[PDB]
Amino acid sequence: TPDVFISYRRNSGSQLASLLKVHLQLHGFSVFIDVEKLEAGKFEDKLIQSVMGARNFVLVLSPGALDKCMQDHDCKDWVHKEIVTALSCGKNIVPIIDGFEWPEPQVLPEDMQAVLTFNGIKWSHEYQEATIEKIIRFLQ
Ligand SMILES: Nc1ncnc2c1ncn2[C@@H]1O[C@H](COP(=O)(O)OP(=O)(O)OC[C@H]2O[C@@H]([n+]3ccc4cc[nH]c(=O)c4c3)[C@H](O)[C@@H]2O)[C@@H](O)[C@H]1O
Repeated sequence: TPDVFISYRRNSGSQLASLLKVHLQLHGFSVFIDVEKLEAGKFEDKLIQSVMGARNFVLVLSPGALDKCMQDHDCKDWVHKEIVTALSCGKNIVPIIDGFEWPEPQVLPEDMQAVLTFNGIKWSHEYQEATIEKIIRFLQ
């Protein structure tokens, strides 16, 4: 099963999420990203199970990436669902910051405010190899 689950917004973080996947695979990690490894069935259950299976949870924080989580108290938003699963399961969460502004915790549903307390990594377009090496140091 995968070592790393990559959670991202399709409309803003797709390219970086894919780039992270390639690099982490090149360094010997098994990576889950939906477009490569989610297969048939009811996707809600399968995605949650895939988060539970991976030791590491890499969260691509592109600009505005938590906006649709705001006021999503029924937890229908998919990035919200994935984050809550990673937090609940005690995963090694590794936020990747690419143009993201840290929100105040109180604008987020209580079940995911803790994601802001994890040490994040800034994506550097000018120093990508060094960014990748730091991500690998954060992985368990
Ligand atoms: N029956 C359907 N079969 C196929 N596609 C469908 C279906 N119904 C809607 N869609 C279209 O699937 C796209 C994404 O949906 P969306 O809600 O926009 O996604 P987010 O970018 O908010 O959040 C992305 C993060 O959540 C996970 N994710 C979220 C949702 C899905 C749904 C299906 N399969 C996935 O693989 C998947 C992955 C992923 O692991 C990321 O980390 C849009 O084109 C939807 O029309």
